[PDB]
Amino acid sequence: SGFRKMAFPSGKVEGCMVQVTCGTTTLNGLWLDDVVYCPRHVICTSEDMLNPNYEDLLIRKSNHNFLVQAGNVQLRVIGHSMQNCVLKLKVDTANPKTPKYKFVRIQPGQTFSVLACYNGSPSGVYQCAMRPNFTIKGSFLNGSCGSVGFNIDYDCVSFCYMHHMELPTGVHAGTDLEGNFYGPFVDRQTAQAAGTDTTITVNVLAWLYAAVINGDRWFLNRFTTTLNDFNLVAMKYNYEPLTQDHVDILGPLSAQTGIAVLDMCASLKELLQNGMNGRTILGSALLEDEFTPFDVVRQCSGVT
Amino acid sequence: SGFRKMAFPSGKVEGCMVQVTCGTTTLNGLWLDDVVYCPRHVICTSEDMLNPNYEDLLIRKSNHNFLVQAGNVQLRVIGHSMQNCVLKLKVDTANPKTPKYKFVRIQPGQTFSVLACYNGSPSGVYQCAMRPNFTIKGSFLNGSCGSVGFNIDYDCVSFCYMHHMELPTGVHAGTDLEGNFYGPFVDRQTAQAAGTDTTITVNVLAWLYAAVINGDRWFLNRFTTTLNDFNLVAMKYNYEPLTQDHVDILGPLSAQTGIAVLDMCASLKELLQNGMNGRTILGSALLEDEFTPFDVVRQCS
Ligand SMILES: O=C1CS[C@@H](c2ccccc2F)N1
Ligand SMILES: O=C1CS[C@@H](c2ccccc2F)N1
Ligand SMILES: [Cl-]
Ligand code: NA
Ligand code: NA
Repeated sequence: SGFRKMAFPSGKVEGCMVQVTCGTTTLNGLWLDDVVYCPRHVICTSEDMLNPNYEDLLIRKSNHNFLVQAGNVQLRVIGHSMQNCVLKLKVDTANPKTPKYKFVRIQPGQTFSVLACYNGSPSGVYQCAMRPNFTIKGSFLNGSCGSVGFNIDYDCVSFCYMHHMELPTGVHAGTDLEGNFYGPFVDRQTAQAAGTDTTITVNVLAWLYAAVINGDRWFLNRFTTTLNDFNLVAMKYNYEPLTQDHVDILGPLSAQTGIAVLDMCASLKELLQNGMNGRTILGSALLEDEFTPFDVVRQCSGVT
Repeated sequence: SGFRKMAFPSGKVEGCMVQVTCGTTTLNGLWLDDVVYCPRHVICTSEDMLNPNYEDLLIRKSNHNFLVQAGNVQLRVIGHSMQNCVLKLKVDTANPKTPKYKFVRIQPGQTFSVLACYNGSPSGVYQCAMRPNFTIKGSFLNGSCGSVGFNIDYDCVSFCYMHHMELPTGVHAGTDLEGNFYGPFVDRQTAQAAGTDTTITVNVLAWLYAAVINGDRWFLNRFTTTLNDFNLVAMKYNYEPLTQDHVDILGPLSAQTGIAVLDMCASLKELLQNGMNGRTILGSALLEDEFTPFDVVRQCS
């Protein structure tokens, strides 16, 4: 029993974390086989933040301008290239700790673990979701750029996020490991800002199913809803639309608990209307939207 | 910026988890140098759950009765002994991944990371506090016994918890690595319940400081109070008394924000008396008490 925001064990990622220095700037890189991946803005100086020309900054660098430190050992950079907004530094040594891994670009609503690091040394691990506005609500201080987000379903680490910057409202923006940003952000110091955020409806539903599985039914009601009427109400609370795809994804949790998806949608409608009247659900006084259907099934028992 | 419930990186502990089987029971063990540590209740059968005699059950076991699997490799058990409620299984091979470590016993209100495991395989990590009632609000399924809790202070892992059981309210109870239970619990199937819990006051205050550091300031006010007056409020709302030690510990945060601890205590007093009035703090509608002052400082600095 119990339900917690659970990260994946971080060891497989820890052994890949390195420190990358260019000029005065130090941040983190991800050392996989013989390549170190890091944000390309490591090559920017003070006068470059506003309108950097990365091709022009990079062509002026040689391999020995990049200092890569793995623990106490220097790695020798023998090549470099730029892919979208990540730098890829070829090094002379393949990482002996390289896990089974792949790169996956995720959709809004997906969760992942973040391994926060500073100077190439891991600091802490926590769980995040990709918000519908393509930002994440992370915990990052200066020097954390190049920290990565990942899942580890089975033995394969799927890297999905690399941290690049903090937006004015205190949320965070970054790229997949191919250097494409999530959302419309750019690695430039311009005025840019997150779209209004919305609640990840399919995740709230999944967490309500988790509360039923752990034995809590007080928020159910005798009603149902059509899909369209649910969405008409949900968007008046800045909830993301719920699609048939999402209704299908919730099928297994529905079968386990005996509560049809649209019946759970009727309970969410009532919660949004009534609030919680001093009660809690899985220990929270707010509706939680950073557990996916997949996360609930992994964390919860198979018996309600 | 940002504030998240954050666990220690678990890699140094992942390399110590093994599977331990004894008869029809398999749970997790902790493999450090040439000893595997696991709950002693791994040696009970069904007849033995109600009133085990552990020392007598131990005498009947031979070394070969313990199947220890480090991943895909068997470890050979060459000795076995008991210390309090933990079984110590001497193995033939020292763990090549043994980190620098200590066994430490934590105080209620202190936090630690839990590496939840199943069949010796790490499966998730999350952050927990030792509650004043000596339970922890974990997330454990069947097969998680032997999962451990830990802090890392430099390179050194401080192992503080081993998971033994779930209570009927769905919270959890375990021992330190020397086998002493946290709380008045026994490793036997008997009538056991969590006692009434209290809120960890020093931690709520730390978390209020985290919120101010992160720009959430609406709950600050012009008022200050005294330890005596505040503690009268604390006990009314089932909060732990705040001691002068706690005020000292919060010293750093109070200087960084220019908000004296008793200054904060007036804010917390008002929150307890009047509620939040529809607002949140660091994204929470209730007052969080599983962040220590150290926790806030380490993450906010
Ligand atoms: O808003 C932002 C975009 S990325 C980051 C950045 C951009 C250019 C140069 C340096 C640097 F740190 N901050
Ligand atoms: O309530 C409890 C105490 S520990 C646990 C237990 C008791 C006896 C034998 C095995 C075993 F796992 N469940
Ligand atoms: Cl996805
Ligand atoms: Na193992
Ligand atoms: Na005040």
